Amino acid sequence: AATTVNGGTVHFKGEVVNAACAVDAGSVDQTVQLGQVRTASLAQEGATSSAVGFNIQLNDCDTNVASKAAVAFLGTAIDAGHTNVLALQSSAAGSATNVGVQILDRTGAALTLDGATFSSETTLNNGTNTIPFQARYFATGAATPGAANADATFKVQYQGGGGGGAATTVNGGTVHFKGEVVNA
Repeated sequence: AATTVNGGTVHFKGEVVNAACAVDAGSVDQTVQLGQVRTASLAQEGATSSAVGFNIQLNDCDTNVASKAAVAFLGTAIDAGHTNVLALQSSAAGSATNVGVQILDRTGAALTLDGATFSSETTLNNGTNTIPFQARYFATGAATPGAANADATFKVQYQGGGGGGAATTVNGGTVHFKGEVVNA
């Protein structure tokens, strides 16, 4: 049993209420727990954690509106030279330093934190779909232990409604990257 929706066709139309799929509660506001990471793996620019695959569960997809979906991500950039990488959160004086989060499409290519840098077009289907992603902590130098939390949002660029492109970039949900770094 679908077991979804409050009771009515979406009786709230403030904004761009066009999302082909309604995004599961278990995916809109997801806490991606990357766990503790060793500072060993975070010691030069380009060093990375073990990484983790997270996905976006899109319920009651319609293919008339959009036979496809992309996502984009947005957060505080760790630095100017790293507009691809999140700045953690909380204690900017007690979390880890020289490390941030990244988000990669399913191919493994690092997405940019502009909220409009779309990613790997998952051809959808009627019913239920999931776009997988990867995430991992990226060091920009000699990283340190402490805490490693961040909170992006993600967006959903639907597309594939006719003509040849036809795209709609709605919001998508919160991505609470949680985890920490330990001094090995």
